[PDB]
Amino acid sequence: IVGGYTCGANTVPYQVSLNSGYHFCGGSLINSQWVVSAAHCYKSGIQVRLGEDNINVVEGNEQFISASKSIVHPSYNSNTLNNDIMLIKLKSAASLNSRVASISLPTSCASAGTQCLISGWGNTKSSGTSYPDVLKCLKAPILSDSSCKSAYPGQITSNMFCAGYLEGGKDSCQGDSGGPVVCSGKLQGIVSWGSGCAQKNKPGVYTKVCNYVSWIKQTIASN
Ligand SMILES: [Ca+2]
Repeated sequence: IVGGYTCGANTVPYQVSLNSGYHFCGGSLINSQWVVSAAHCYKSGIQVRLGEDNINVVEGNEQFISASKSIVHPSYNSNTLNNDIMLIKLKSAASLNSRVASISLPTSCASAGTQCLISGWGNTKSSGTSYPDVLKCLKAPILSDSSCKSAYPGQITSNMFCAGYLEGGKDSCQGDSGGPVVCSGKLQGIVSWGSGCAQKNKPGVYTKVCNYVSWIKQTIASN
């Protein structure tokens, strides 16, 4: 997260870290046994880490749970990042408490202008590299369709939305991929892609979660 703030310990209790020897992506806990992330974050041998603030220090509220299976959306296109969504099932159920909690799926898509909360452990610089140890947060609005499509001509599908600031300086970045975009207390987006980070006229592009609720509910009810 570029140009954001320190969230504060366990004030984002649905945020997970995906670890394969090292943190590589975020995710969102949607119930005791399931995590939503980005399909582009797929790899085998994922450990999910819940209740994290400093990802480099055990502070005592963490739960480290292996993934039993991963289900990439059947229409995910890694060239276009269309349908950049994946479900990860935990080998055992998380203990839900004040520091580890699930986020609701949306019943409705969110409106342009809505301020959303985006979080993660990704890069904090738009030029150069500096990764944080503690969870960073950003408030950003959902941009209109027309300004999204103008920023990324011929690249935005109906399964994508833009959020952030056209002036630049504030954005998600790599290492944030897979993490949550929460608007009015519902998971509305997944950190997916963008051209650089926090660049002028190049806002973040997010997977539009409200398009996938049936698929999520179907898949979880059968796996
Ligand atoms: Ca920790």
